[PDB]
This record gives sequence, C-alpha cells and structure tokens, in this order.
Amino acid sequence: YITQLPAGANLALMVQKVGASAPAIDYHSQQMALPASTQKVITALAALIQLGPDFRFTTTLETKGNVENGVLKGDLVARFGADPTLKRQDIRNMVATLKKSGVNQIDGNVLIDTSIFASHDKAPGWPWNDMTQCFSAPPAAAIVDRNCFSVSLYSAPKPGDMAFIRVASYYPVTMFSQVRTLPRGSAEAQYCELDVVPGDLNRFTLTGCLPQRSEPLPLAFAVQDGASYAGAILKYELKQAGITWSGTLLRQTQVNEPGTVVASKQSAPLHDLLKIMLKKSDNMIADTVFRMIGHARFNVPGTWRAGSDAVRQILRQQAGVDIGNTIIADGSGLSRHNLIAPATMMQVLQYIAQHDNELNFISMLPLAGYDGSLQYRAGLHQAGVDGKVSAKTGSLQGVYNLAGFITTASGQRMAFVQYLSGYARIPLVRFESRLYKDIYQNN
Ligand SMILES: *C(=O)[C@H]([C@H](C)O)[C@@H]1N=C(C(=O)O)[C@H]([C@H]2CCCO2)S1
Repeated sequence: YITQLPAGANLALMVQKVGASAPAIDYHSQQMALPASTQKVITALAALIQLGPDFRFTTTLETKGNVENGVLKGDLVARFGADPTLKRQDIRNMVATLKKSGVNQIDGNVLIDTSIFASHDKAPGWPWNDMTQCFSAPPAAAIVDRNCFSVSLYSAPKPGDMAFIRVASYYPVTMFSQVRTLPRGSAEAQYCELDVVPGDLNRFTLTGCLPQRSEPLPLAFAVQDGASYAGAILKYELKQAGITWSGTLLRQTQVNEPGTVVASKQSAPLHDLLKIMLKKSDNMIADTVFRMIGHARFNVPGTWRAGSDAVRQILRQQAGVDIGNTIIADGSGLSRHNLIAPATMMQVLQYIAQHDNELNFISMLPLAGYDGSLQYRAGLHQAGVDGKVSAKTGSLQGVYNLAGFITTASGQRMAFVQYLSGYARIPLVRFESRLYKDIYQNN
C-alpha cells in the first residue's frame, strides 16, 4: 500500500476510530515491538490512576531526638522522595528552615534516607554505555538538579601533555584526567576514543585522546551515586548555615518511622509533571514516577519489578486492558526489554480517549505544529495535519514510533499506533505524508 519505504524496515500499524469495534487500518498490529518513548503514554495513564493528578513528590528534613539549647541530641534525617525537580536551592532553603527552627548543632549523625526506593537505580535492559549521559541518569530517590553536571575539557598547549578538566566547585564530584593531547596530525586520532569511566563516590576518570583544540570541549555527565551527591550538597549547606555535627554522613536504606518534619519541599502537582514528561519525553520524570507507582500500590520500597507488576495490574483492573505477553521494564521507554504490540497500545489509547474528560490527558501530548517533539515533523506538516494530531514520539537509532490521536476532516477522532523500526529522512517523510493525509481526508 503506502508500505514502500526501505525494505530493511519493520512496520506494525493500527488505526481505529475512538469507540469503534474494528480498526480502519490494521497491519501486523499483533506483532510486538520496541515502544521506545511511547512507553511514557502507559506510564502517564497508570500514574494518574494510581497517584492522581494532585500527587506531589516530597522531600523532608526530620529530627529524631530532643533539641536542647540549639543542640539536636540525635540524628538529622534528610528523607528523599525521588522528586525529579529538586534543586540545590531547595536544599539550601530547607537547611535555612532547620536553622530558623533553632537547631545550631547536631550531636549525632546526618542520615541520607532513600528508603522510599530499593534495589538498583537503573532498570533492567538499559544499555550500560549511556549510563554516564544525562538523558539516562539513574533516577534515584536522591536527585538534585537532575543528577547532571558539566565539565570543561582543555587540551594541553604541548602535545603529549595531559588534557585538563575544569569543573565548578559547587559540583561534589571528583574528576581525573588521563587524556593525552594529540598533535593536529596524529595517526592516533582515528581510533583513539575519548571516554568517561565512572568510579565509586562520584569519581570520574576521562581517558584516551583529545586532538589539540582552541576552545574547551564542554561535557555533561550523569551522577552515578545520587545519595552521596545529595549528602555532599547537604553537608555543604549545613556548614554554610553554621550548623555543626559530631557524627558522620550515613545512608539510611531501610524503612523507618518518620521523625518530626522541620522542613519540606513538594514538587509541582503530578498532572503538571506528566505534561512536561509527555511534551519533552523526560526520562527522569517518567522513571521516578514509575517506581513511585509500585511503592504506592504495594506499600513496599519502590523497585523496577514492583513498578512493572503495578502498571500491569492497574491497566488490567482499572483500565480493562490485559496486556498479556507485553513486557514493561520501565516508565521512560529506555529499556530495550520493553516489548508491546500496537493492538495492546491501542487498548490503552482507546481507554484514554474514552476517559479524556476525566483524565485531561490528550491536552498533555505534543500537538503537531505547536509543541513537544511534534512542533515540526515534516511528514505530519506535509500531510496537512498540523493542529490535528496529538501524539507521543518514540525515537531511537532507526526507530520512528508514533502513538496518539488524529482528528479527521469529518471531525472524528481516530487513535493510532505506528511502530516502525530498522529504518536506514525522505522515505519516512513520504510515508508519513501519505499515511496521515489519507487518514485525515478519508475518515
Ligand atoms: C524516547 O524515545 C527516548 C527515550 C530515551 O527512550 C527519549 N526521547 C528522545 C527524543 O529524541 O525525543 C530523547 C533524546 C534527547 C537526547 C538524547 O535522547 S530520549
């Protein structure tokens, strides 16, 4: 049909009027595919059902013990809550509030409490090589400024001398350079890589080669140990506010009764965060939300497995969607383990459309011609459907997925799932132009 794009590519496609019993287009709709960021559609629905639009992430400073003459006889607890939007200034402000409450001194330990979550901060099936990139920063219980920092790498004046790293003193990381500066001619330039090697306690070593360059190379990396990073920031703010402590910084991972909350920060409401997540394909909001869903549903520390089980259960029991053999490994779609058929994603989209007056969901999706990842998508623009499609992209090396809704020329809303992979821009554009033009004009 319209099928003629590259032969190496795999298309599974389903298009169906909202509320109809049969699809208008059905091409290999039962075939399971990698959803990439369209996984976020499922995460958003399950989140709204389990947590509600008004859920907020919460971070607190708590005291366990008596305060005598400005001395806490006991521990300060910083209880992190996986808030993906927490900033350095929020820590500073909670510390200011702690001081204001009359605590000048802690005769005890400072505990960094991450007990909200347990097990690894990285989902099964995430590629190891992207773990130092900010887009794949481990979505830990302890996040400050997205657990991303930047660094400037300078080549040495003398070839053979070590390239050197500048980093802002406000990042509690430890950088080492083993990078050799190459002369502009070097035979080494072709196959000598420039690499980052993370170590314990937020140490990073840069290795390999860098050709002489006139300006520094800017680099941004993901924090691997969020609890230590957040601890170091808290320790700095305590010291600056003149609060001393006699113990040490310790991680608290086991569930425990809360102390007296002396300071707190709540995120924006979940509906607002889910909107950012869908409009910008924000992996960190997606994946903090995902482990939070499991924690909320089962009253256990949030893990990837509990998140997966909970989302499956929510879809089946609340949304009437049995996802069968679907694999849900995370919230963002980062995992190469995620596997779902258009027919299953369609049941999710139909539920959303049928309940949209309740969920206010469709307004959160990128709107073609306006925003999100659809501000300008050549295929949709050329199909004449700007303003008519609200959809989530899933875009990877060779993957061009779209999942969402289109209003046709006759005013009917059709749901659609386009799972297209192994693509290797003209052919995609020609395919989407034709396909969406057809859907819009002929329905
Ligand atoms: C969704 O398909 C992916 C996630 C990571 O699986 C997200 N969306 C993209 C995009 O191209 O829209 C993201 C880009 C931003 C920088 C590199 O990844 S990740």
